[PDB]
Amino acid sequence: GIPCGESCVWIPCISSAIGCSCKSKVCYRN
Repeated sequence: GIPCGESCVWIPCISSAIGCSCKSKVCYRN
């Protein structure tokens, strides 16, 4: 429920194993 820092407009933050969810083209966590 808190922004991670990077966006996922083009590249999703999945193949990085950061543990963030792509939402509103931006990565969020907890």
